[PDB]
Amino acid sequence: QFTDIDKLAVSTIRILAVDTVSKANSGHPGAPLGMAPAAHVLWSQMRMNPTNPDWINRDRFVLSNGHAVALLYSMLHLTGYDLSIEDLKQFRQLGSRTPGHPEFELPGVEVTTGPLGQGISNAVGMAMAQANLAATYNKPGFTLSDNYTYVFLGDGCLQEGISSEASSLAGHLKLGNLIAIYDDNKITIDGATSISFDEDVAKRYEAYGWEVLYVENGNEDLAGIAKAIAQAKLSKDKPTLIKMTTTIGYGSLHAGSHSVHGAPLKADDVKQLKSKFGFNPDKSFVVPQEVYDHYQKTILKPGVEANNKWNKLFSEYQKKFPELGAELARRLSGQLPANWESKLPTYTAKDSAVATRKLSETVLEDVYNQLPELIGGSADLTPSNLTRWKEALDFQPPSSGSGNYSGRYIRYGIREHAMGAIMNGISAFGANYKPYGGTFLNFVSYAAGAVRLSALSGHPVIWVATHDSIGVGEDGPTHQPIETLAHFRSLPNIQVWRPADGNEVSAAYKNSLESKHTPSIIALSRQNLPQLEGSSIESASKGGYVLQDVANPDIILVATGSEVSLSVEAAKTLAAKNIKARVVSLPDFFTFDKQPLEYRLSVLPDNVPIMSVEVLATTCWGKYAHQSFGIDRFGASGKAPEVFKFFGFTPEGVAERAQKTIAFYKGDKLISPLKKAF
Amino acid sequence: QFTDIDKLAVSTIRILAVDTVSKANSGHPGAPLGMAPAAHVLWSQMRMNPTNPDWINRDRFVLSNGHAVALLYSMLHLTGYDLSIEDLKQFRQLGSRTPGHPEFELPGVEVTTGPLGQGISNAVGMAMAQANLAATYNKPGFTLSDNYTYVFLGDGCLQEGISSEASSLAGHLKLGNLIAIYDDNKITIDGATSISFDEDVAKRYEAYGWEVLYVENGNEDLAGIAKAIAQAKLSKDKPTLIKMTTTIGYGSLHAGSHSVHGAPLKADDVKQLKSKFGFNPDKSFVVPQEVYDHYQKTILKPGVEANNKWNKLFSEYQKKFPELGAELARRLSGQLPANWESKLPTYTAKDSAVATRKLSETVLEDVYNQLPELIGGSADLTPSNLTRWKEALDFQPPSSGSGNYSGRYIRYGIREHAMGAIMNGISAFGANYKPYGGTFLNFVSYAAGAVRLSALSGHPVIWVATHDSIGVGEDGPTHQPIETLAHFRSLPNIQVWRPADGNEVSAAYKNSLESKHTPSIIALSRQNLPQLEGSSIESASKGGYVLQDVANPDIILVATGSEVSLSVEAAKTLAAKNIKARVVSLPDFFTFDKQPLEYRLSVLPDNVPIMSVEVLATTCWGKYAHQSFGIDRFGASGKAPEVFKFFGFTPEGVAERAQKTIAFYKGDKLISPLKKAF
Ligand SMILES: Cc1ccc(C[n+]2csc(CCOP(=O)(O)OP(=O)([O-])O)c2C)c(N)n1
Ligand SMILES: Cc1ccc(C[n+]2csc(CCOP(=O)(O)OP(=O)([O-])O)c2C)c(N)n1
Ligand SMILES: [Ca+2]
Ligand SMILES: [Ca+2]
Repeated sequence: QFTDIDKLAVSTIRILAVDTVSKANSGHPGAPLGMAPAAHVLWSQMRMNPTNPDWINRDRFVLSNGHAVALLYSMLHLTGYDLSIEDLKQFRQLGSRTPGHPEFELPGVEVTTGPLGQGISNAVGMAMAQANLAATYNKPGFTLSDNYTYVFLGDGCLQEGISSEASSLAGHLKLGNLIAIYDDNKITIDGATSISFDEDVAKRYEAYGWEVLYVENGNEDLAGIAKAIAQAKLSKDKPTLIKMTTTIGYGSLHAGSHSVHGAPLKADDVKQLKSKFGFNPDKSFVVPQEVYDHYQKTILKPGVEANNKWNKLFSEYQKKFPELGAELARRLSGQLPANWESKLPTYTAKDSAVATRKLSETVLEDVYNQLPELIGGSADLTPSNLTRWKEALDFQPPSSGSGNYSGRYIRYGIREHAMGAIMNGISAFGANYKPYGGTFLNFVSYAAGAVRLSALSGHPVIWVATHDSIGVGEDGPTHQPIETLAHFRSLPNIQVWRPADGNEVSAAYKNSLESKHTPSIIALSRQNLPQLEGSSIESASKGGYVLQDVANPDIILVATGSEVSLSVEAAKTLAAKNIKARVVSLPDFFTFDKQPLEYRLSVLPDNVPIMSVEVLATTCWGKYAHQSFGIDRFGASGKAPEVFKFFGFTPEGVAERAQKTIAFYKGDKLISPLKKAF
Repeated sequence: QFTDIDKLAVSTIRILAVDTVSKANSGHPGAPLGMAPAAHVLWSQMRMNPTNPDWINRDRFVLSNGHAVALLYSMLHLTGYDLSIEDLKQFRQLGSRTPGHPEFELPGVEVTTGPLGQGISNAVGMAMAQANLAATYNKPGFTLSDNYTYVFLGDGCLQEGISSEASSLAGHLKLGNLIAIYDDNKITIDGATSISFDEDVAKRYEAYGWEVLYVENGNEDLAGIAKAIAQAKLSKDKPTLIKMTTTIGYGSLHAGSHSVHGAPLKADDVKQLKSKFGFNPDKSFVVPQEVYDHYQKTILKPGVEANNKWNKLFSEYQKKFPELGAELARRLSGQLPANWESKLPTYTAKDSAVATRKLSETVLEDVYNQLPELIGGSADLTPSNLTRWKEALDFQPPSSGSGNYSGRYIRYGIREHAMGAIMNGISAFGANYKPYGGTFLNFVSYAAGAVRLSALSGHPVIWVATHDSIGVGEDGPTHQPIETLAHFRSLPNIQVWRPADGNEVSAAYKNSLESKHTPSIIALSRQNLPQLEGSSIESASKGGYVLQDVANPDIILVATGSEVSLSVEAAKTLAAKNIKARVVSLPDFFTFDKQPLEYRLSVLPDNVPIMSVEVLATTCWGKYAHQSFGIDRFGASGKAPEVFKFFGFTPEGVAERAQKTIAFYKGDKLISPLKKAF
């Protein structure tokens, strides 16, 4: 039952955001001015502790339409999160805590958004993650998980394919606790939606299996908005979209125009806004005491009280079910089981050749029993990626009869970009969820919006990217990565492992799974690769190490993945013509660059020509070698030995090229490429 | 009305496509078998000439589920295209005309497909270019343009978000002549569709404004399928989707399973299939002469007659409408207007500072009327990207009141991947279509599935990517490109132009528009750059040039875009304390790499340290530079000059690093990075 204070709360949210943008002299005022009533009605009714933004059973809210940040920054300040008027008075400025689009790093901001389509897709991970937790640990008497995931979205997020991929899957899985509120404002940047987007959203979403409710006066009807949220909460086995119509820039002297989407309202427009809302035209960043006190009784103090009850029931649970309690307690502290690493496989050069892909499968076989928080899947490639262990149970709705929500194998369908973002949402949930998803390395490029954000936020998701080159063969150039790794190695904060054998696969799994702030790509072979004499988890964990040494070498050859063996063989050949060649295995650029310089310079020393061997683009290699043998053109369709042969990657093709490199440089002094001037 | 020969032709396609997979012992047999009837029936009513596969008014066929290619090669053979049983007998083998997934470059293959969701979105572009040709050239009595676009597709294509962006825009544009038949086989790789895809496709499609017809028996109802395509051709204002149900692998002992998705059938199963259809189990690649006779009659001879009447008519047309007939003949021979290049703007250093973004807009305004084949557009950032000339009309249904199909400016919505595949479809249509699309440089990444195929197939599409660096400012890290250029510079066959001033934006445009086979990305500044002294179109068209030279440079500074003015200022600092810098402006890696080595070595010689200056990733720069100053971490939200200073990119901060580069190398002899050893 909304009184005049609820109407005072809504004008302070709108004008605070107006103020924020106008001081910054930059930012988007329009959606904050129209979404403010929905923010007030929703937040007031979400169960959350502002003093503990990390309580696992907190309701989660994602602002998918990240450009509306000043609405999230006002709410965060007013409902009592650590963020202040001074923070806000520095919206969009160098160094401040208030950047131009929300970032995971701030408290009460759940994932970073700004790229459209990302927030709504992350929220689907969050709801899958709650569905899984609740299923795993809730016991009759102890309902430790039952929260909701509220999403805010625009027309933009409904146009991007990722949210149609995500929504299709959310609908399949029956994710009842996911509630999206669509700001139907009939405007985006170029103008009116009818110029390019006139589909029937509601019918589109009901087709997916979502329930759709409507609110027609979202600009003033707090009860309407209120009853929709409440009806949505009864939708136990359908996600809900609430389509709430609003006017962009409500109150503004140019509301409904598209000029109010991303520029500060002008001075005189803001003053009439203050007068009309009963605020003073010449005062800014003003919060009535009545608003703090309101949210203090409405949210902060029940939230703390709710958080506090949770703690006591969790402790009776650790008494009642000591080992499940022990498990959840660990995940919540964010440590992995002690000494889990002992279940990782090791091999010698005595055991068989095996594609790095079937070795990948053996890690998953050996570790899932040890790490309950490891939840995996595939974007329809399960038998190609070898990404599901034998005793698994699929994550499905219980009605399906194929699996249930305790299951740990997500079937993603042909939805890469969606799986990238759903993986980020499962990881941003907490309780130590280790998400992975497989596909073919060539199609991880589809997911690139989502993967740049696993890197910007630091979400340790794992991509199991199999079929990593022309050794795919006959599927041809549409399915053969050329530029893929080079790309992702130019992206700050992401591990790109390309293992050469069994020990190096175990080191890629170990470092990826132990990571707390870097995502990983494990690039894996379709084809059989031999076990190497002298690979080791320990050594490959440094990301780059001398695999085969000689005294006073003529050349250093550096290879990644399937080219390490080819380089060892070319190394025998160079030896018989009396050339000493050192073979270096660089499984991950990132991890090796995290090494201390004096390590790096023992692996890639001065005064020795250094040549790289890798069947993908040579563009990222100048930082480790002097001359590079790689492929800077698309591949080809044929038997895989023949495509390798057709491009030169043969032991005598590498040896020839090492010889031409020794010859080119005899007499010159050579500096290591690692060394920089400044 | 179909007869016995129509059923013999359908068995001949079934078994010929099976013998092609089994021969390769690699491939996908299932969708060939189940889809053979719709192929027979659809192709028999297409108007096409096997003899002339480039006839502008041919009905166009796209197979979007590209893995089903054994079938597209069976029909191209059978209907008289240049492909023999021999070519069929080296399917998937190194260097044959039969790749494991179709490539644009083959006669009768329209676009490269195989990546899911790419076919359908390209077919939307091809229907947009048809509608634009028809409204621009069709006259009373002269219907030079009226073809249909047909697309085969499957479950995989429907789950990729790019076909949902594409279908939405298509429904908005009311593209009546685009007819999609979907293989509703209830199987994908992982198993049944219900394990993760059980949305109501039909209701979803009606939501976009598409008409949906249903063929309950695709397996044998020739009459029904024909009815459906006939009905489909009546609706001029709805694109049509035919949900046709089939059994994957019809006629196989394991028909209806995911086993027959991508494995050659078992020999014993191939034998029974052949007996089952009246063929000899012991013979291969058998084609009844009645089948050959049948298609020569129903498809090739009609086809050749249609092409001949079309020609007669186009000759009358150029008598009746000279200009228009000369223009369409020019566009049809692929030539640009003569001397179009002279309408491009030149500037001197006495001209004013302008962002290269505004300067792009003035090229577009100065050449759109010279080039009627130029069709522009943005993905909802028209006022940011500055992509629209003034007098433009938008490409809309006539029914809209906002344009008609003679419009040349498209409002793509917030659909970037789909803009990508659609500009590839427009280019692939012919008539010298020159599509260009605007977005933010950081979000071209959203469209990587399509940008890769632009380069593999060689469709010379232009992306106008404004807002290239931390000069974007206050929106910060989510919107500032870090790795984007080093990604597309590692892609074979794409210009990535990053012009520093007007004369370089003109050169970028000239080189991109003359291109017949290589796409282009032009990265542009949000912020004001000045007009350099030393640029010119001629120099800038070589891709790397010496902007200012000195006799005997102590250092060469290689820079691109907003950093070339910075480097010319750093060079003024250095001069003052008598270091001689040569400043090299490198606007495109591709075009420069294409120069004669003699030219490149006169730009980047031996025996001088070369330091590169660019505010994005340094990884790619090892090929031209000894030391590189750039950003290998994400950005910051702040006013742009402040963010540049934070990162060190000031005149004196560049000068300073040049000084440490000189001092690091003094007394080493240096070899230009361009010199390769093999
Ligand atoms: C992936 C992507 C592309 C381009 C943009 C730029 N952009 C920001 S909002 C928007 C569309 C505005 O529509 P909206 O969600 O309906 O916003 P509103 O507040 O209603 O005006 C665009 C294109 C981006 N942030 N993310
Ligand atoms: C972007 C993308 C990712 C992954 C694949 C690999 N792939 C090809 S078909 C298929 C999905 C099952 O496809 P379908 O269209 O239902 O075909 P059918 O022949 O009906 O089984 C998979 C995952 C692809 N070609 N492109
Ligand atoms: Ca909007
Ligand atoms: Ca299928």
